Amino acid sequence: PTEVTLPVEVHDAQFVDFRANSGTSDVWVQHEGSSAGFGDVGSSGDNAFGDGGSARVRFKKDVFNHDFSALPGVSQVVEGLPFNTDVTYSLYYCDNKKDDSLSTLYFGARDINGNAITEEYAHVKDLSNAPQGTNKTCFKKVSTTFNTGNNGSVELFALMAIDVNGTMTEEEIYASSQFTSNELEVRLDEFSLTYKG
Repeated sequence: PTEVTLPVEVHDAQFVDFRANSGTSDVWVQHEGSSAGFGDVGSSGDNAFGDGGSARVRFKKDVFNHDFSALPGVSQVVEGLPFNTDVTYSLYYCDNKKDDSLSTLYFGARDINGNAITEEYAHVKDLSNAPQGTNKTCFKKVSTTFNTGNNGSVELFALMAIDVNGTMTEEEIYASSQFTSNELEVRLDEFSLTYKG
């Protein structure tokens, strides 16, 4: 035999339609509630490899009822994964807020009952040498590998956690340039699922 790398299709994986439709999507589920304080999800023209846009996740700098423990971002129920297979879930993650970034990417897969199959965290401080986009090089590849077991269909998520390992206060976050200037934002593009066959 010879090993090959095979895809499982993620729909609108480059946010082409998401961008064209200004955040509206029947495949991407936004985790958001901007004016209620649970973060904002929308499209950005920035992208990793020149296609579509990206999902921009932020807490708006002109909104002052944020719950910075909220986990805004996107999810998608993806079908057609092979059973009993180590699948690599990747996306490209653009955080421009440097090693001090208050954002951590929280990404993974859940099963049909909402149970975590895999959970992974990624912070830009650890991504300086990761594979990158050819267009916006801030997009860095992040990956998590998990066995599908009996889960041919999974919910992929990619959410943003603020100050996930610290105890900054709400006031300290509001006073930070990462909020007042950058809206604590990150951008997501270029989702993939691969496995070896």
